Amino acid sequence: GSSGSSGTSSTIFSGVAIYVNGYTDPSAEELRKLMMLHGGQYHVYYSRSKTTHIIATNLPNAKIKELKGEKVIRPEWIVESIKAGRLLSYIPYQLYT
Repeated sequence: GSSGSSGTSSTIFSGVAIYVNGYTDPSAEELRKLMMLHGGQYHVYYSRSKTTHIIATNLPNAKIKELKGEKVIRPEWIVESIKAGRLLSYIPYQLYT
C-alpha cells in the first residue's frame, strides 16, 4: 500500500518521537500530524524509551524536577523547521539545559 504523490518528501524528522506536555504553540493536535507527515512519531503518553524528546513551552518548578536530564525542546523548533523545510538546531530551543 502506497500513494502516488504524498506531497513533501522529507525525512528531516526520521525516527524522531515527540511528546507535547501542557500548553504549546501550535497545539498538540497540530504537532501530532505534522510529525507523521514529516516521517515522525507521536505518543499520547510520556515514554522514556519511545519518546525521544519532550515538546513544551513552559514547565512548573516542580516539573523541572521530574525532568532533570531529559531534553525539553520548545514547540517552535519543529514549526520553524517545517516552515523552512529543513531540520533546525535544538540547542537554542532547549528550555532548561
